[PDB]
Amino acid sequence: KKYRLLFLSTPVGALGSGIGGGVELTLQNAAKALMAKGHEVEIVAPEGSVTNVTKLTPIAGNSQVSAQTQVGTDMVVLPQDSVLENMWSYAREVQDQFDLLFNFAYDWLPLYLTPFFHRPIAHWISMSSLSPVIDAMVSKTVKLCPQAIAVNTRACADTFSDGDRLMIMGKGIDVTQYNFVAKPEKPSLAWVGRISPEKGLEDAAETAQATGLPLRVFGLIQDQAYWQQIQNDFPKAEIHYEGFLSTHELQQKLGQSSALLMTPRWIEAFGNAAIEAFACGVPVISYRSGGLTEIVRHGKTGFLVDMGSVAGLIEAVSKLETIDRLACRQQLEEEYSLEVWGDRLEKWFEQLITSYT
Amino acid sequence: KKYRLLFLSTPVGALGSGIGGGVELTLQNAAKALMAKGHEVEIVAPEGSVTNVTKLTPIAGNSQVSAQTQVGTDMVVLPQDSVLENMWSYAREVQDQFDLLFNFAYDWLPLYLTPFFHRPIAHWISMSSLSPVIDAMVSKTVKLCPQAIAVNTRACADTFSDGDRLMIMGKGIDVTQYNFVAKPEKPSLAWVGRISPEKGLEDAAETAQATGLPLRVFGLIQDQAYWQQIQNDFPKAEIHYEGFLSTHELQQKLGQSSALLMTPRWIEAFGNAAIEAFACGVPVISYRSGGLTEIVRHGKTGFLVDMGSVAGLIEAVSKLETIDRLACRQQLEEEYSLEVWGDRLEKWFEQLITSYT
Ligand SMILES: O=c1ccn([C@@H]2O[C@H](COP(=O)(O)OP(=O)(O)O)[C@@H](O)[C@H]2O)c(=O)[nH]1
Ligand SMILES: O=c1ccn([C@@H]2O[C@H](COP(=O)(O)OP(=O)(O)O)[C@@H](O)[C@H]2O)c(=O)[nH]1
Repeated sequence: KKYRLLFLSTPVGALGSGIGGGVELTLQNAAKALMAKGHEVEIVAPEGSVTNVTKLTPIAGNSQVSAQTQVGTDMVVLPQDSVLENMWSYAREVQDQFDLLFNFAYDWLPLYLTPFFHRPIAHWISMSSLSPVIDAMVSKTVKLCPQAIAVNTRACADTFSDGDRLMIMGKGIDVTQYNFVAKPEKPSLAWVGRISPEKGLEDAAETAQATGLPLRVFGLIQDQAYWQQIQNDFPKAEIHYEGFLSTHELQQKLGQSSALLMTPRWIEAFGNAAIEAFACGVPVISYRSGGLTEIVRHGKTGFLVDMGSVAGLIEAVSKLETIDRLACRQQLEEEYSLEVWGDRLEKWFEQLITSYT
Repeated sequence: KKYRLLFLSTPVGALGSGIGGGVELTLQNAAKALMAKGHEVEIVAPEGSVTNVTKLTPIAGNSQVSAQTQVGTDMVVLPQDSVLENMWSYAREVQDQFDLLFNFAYDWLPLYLTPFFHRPIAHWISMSSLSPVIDAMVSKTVKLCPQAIAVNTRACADTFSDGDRLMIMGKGIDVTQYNFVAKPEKPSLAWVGRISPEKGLEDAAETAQATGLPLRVFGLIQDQAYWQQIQNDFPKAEIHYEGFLSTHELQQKLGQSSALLMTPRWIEAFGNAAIEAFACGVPVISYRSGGLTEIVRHGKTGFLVDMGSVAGLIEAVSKLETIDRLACRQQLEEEYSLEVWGDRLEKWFEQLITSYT
């Protein structure tokens, strides 16, 4: 069973720019995983996208707003000549040249188009339920196409009204791109995500000030004032902005961290930064939020802290020495490998393709 | 050649409520025309719709905003669980039970869905180009499906960037519902449309005040203040609001008018109120706007006046006596009859169905 797959990307930004968030990496690694199994993968993505994984056809159009800026919304908004439209018009054109289409966009349109196609479409939902519109579409589409929508974790599937019908497909990273670090040069803390008020970067800064550890912040700045508000609310904290890096430059510096702090105020579906941290030997200290409670093994690969408890973060940092950095790396080698992930996806696609009609 | 046709309605409101404007009538009369030729017609329309023309399947969902409120827009907005979505999901379901789908909604989605269907879809565009989004979609769809999009008049087709590829299909009214009136009891003026600032009801009121003729206003009030602003800017004018009536109650009172005033500030694609006026023997006095210049035969069935010339309206009213009311009725009997219109549409659909693939 060797298949031809069409991977349809997020319309939020171009692959390799970070503006698309963690999906940019799960899309390319699913590509690597499935090709490792001998499948052809074509990536459809907005103009400016870059990748060395496989064939990428770029599509012109207007970029889409991030669903994280429209939380709880009851309306669907598409810009004129949207890349999302254009990618799915392209998909409609070439659909007969592929065995299955794999959608990564967290958007009303691909879900709506699903039954208008005459090819199996699988959906990767990358985030918890952020709106009644996306929640309602997930319900309608899985009822029409059972087993066609997947999520990272069960905690993610729980955020959806009909999560019980979602497939839990785990995650995978390309472990070859991450170097294990046993002893960082200088003890320090890391924070990896988009700099926005609902990421909780305020709690991490405060933990850094309290423990005297330097904070290195990895991510893209969306609110240039919110980045000054943090530095002006915690002026004794040594905070370094590393910008948005490539996976290679990111793992290089991440591995020099004593631990990664994750401070979600919402329900994090899955922590891509958490898995990458583990790959570098960096233990993970996170609030009990969504998939993270399933990632972090409390007292073995990090610590789970009650939501929004800055005091609890500070206490876990002071326990860091009790975590064997190698346990983190080994947990990531056993689960979250492309091999196992690529296998799950393969037997998933293989069932959809076989039963389509 | 006897066909099964699916008529998809406007999502702006329910048929028979007027909120949908003039399309509510052109849809039902196209139904009557094509059935008169021996074709089956099913109407898909939002919940609350009413009709005695044929089978109407109502569809639940959230109503859509009128494109007239979003002029020049560069975005497409769909409410959660929109009737428009739901009508076109229904259409996708039953499409194989029909020979052709006839869309009346002035909306991005039906145009976008056109090639995702496997049945010929014809489009009735009811208005001039009101946005770059609808203009761009009309271009893309007619290039994919030549001869599948139609408009009222050539003046309407000119508003579109690729109007040269649009079909000009005229219009038809059910003449049996309109009684000719040769001499109204009291001389008076009429105005038929939606009460909004771009309809120019201010110029008609002023014409009424100046000529001492009473103004009867037919339409739905959208801005309850704009209806007081007019009555408080022209307080010597005798203005009567007749509300929104049915075709029977409308023709009954319209026929008692010495003339219908039309004061478009935009480019009116076609004047449904104008044709109905003619049916009642009421001459039409209109600015030189869009299709109206083709409707009104200057000095034979009414008068064309330079855009926004209130003085020119006043002068034409004082010439009313020179118009033979019967010429108006006879122009409407010769053109704008269901028979001729139903014939054009039939030979139109018949060509699309035959050449589809
Ligand atoms: O300087 C950088 C370079 C890359 N990434 C990537 O940003 C993604 C974070 O995804 P996650 O699921 O952990 O949460 P998200 O921020 O997407 O909500 C990860 O793939 C990182 O590799 C980052 O955060 N900062
Ligand atoms: O009290 C009423 C009852 C019905 N109509 C109908 O409103 C439509 C006016 O359409 P037109 O194309 O002339 O311009 P529009 O107002 O739709 O832009 C016509 O079908 C009328 O029959 C009206 O205007 N007032």
